Amino acid sequence: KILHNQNVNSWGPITVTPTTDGGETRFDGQIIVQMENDPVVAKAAANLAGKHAESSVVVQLDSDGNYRVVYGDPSKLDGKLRWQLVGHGRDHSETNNTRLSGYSADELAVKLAKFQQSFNQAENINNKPDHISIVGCSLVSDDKQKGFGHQFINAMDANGLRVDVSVRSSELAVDEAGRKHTKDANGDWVQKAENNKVSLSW
Ligand SMILES: *[C@@H](C(=O)N(CC(C)C)NC(=O)[C@H](CC(C)C)NC(=O)[C@H](CC(C)C)NC(=O)OCc1ccccc1)[C@H](O)C(=O)OCC
Ligand SMILES: O=P(O)(O)O[C@H]1[C@H](OP(=O)(O)O)[C@@H](OP(=O)(O)O)[C@H](OP(=O)(O)O)[C@@H](OP(=O)(O)O)[C@H]1OP(=O)(O)O
Ligand code: NA
Repeated sequence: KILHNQNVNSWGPITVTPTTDGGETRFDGQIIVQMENDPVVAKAAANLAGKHAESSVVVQLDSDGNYRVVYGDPSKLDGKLRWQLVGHGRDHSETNNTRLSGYSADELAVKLAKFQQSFNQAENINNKPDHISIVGCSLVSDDKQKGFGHQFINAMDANGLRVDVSVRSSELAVDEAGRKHTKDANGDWVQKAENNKVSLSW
């Protein structure tokens, strides 16, 4: 897995195939934030957007805090917003992975804050995300008590963004319908494994 998070102008574009089985979503709008230029991450970002295409915006964000919209209409973003951050979790520790798309929890927070400022300045949309869903492999401890997710929710706060964060402690996988799958003890992929996920709130 070659890490590529620099220069968003050089990233591959994406193609979304909307689905009909999407269903309801407690979010009026969402932004799928593609954190690295990796073929898998790109498709998972596209698939997630496809689950609620009409209200999903896909953005590509690099290490300079620069971005570009690669799908959807950011003018329509309004009401309760979600951000699904898509990338590879890497660098294992006693509290599981320590970096998403090559960024530590604190660095990710900074890029996201830089992003928020730019986005609001460009699209004139000062709506902060209501929830953040981290779509990368095991970025919180098994016990859900420590890890990347916990450093992140705190760094985000320190950076002007108070938000709830959902994160998984295990392996993660997005299917063609935009649905998440986690890996359990036996090593088989499953869905709705609540033991493999935690939701951090204020
Ligand atoms: C795991 C990681 O960070 N990560 C990124 C996702 C965006 C969450 N995982 C994947 O890359 C995963 C394979 C890894 C080896 C775990 N692949 C997918 O999620 C992939 C995305 C497609 C849209 C391209 N889907 C996939 O193969 O589907 C599996 C599936 C299909 C159908 C039903 C159920 C499951 C990180 O790299 C890590 O820590 O693991 C390395 C060993
Ligand atoms: O309505 P569902 O089919 O069960 O979809 C849910 C729902 O996502 P949608 O907004 O697309 O419905 C959850 O969103 P929340 O309202 O709970 O925030 C999401 O949880 P995250 O936001 O934490 O991702 C969860 O994903 P997960 O599998 O991680 O629980 C996902 O279920 P699917 O994975 O089946 O889409
Ligand atoms: Na739903």
